[PDB]
Amino acid sequence: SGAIYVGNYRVVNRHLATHNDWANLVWEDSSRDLLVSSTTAQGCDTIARCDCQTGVYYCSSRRKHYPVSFSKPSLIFVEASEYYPARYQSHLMLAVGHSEPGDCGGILRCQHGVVGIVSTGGNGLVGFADVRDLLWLDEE
Ligand SMILES: COc1cc(Br)c(CC(=O)N2CCC[C@H](C(N)=O)C2)cc1OC
Ligand SMILES: [Zn+2]
Repeated sequence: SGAIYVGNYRVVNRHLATHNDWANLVWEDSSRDLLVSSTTAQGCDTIARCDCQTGVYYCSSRRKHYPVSFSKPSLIFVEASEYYPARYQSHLMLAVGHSEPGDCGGILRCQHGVVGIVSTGGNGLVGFADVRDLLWLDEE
């Protein structure tokens, strides 16, 4: 679990969105595994606006933040799951890293701010949903 809190927005994995998230929906995209809802209180996270390919992510199944090198946002095949069928997840970045169902939500960040959230994983893999192209998170 986990979310990004920027301005009056809450960014979560679409597959983990609550009823309150759907009832206060701003935007959602199943191909990216992202959903944004509105919040009453202002958040403290800042979004990175950069092309970093190195950063650090939080892994709840290890209670640890790990430094990682990650690929550029791309269209990557994701294995069937209890959440989406075999499909191309878009705007996804991969890294070698520990991951477990439970971990989606964790923030990946660089020196500039939040880069994205844990969305997929593998045997020694973890995938990240990029948010750096969502410029509207910084306003309104
Ligand atoms: C350790 O191997 C895995 C780690 C993880 Br985390 C996972 C879970 C995983 O990737 N997804 C499940 C939740 C929806 C997500 C999506 N964005 O489509 C895809 C599987 C794994 O293998 C089988
Ligand atoms: Zn950066």
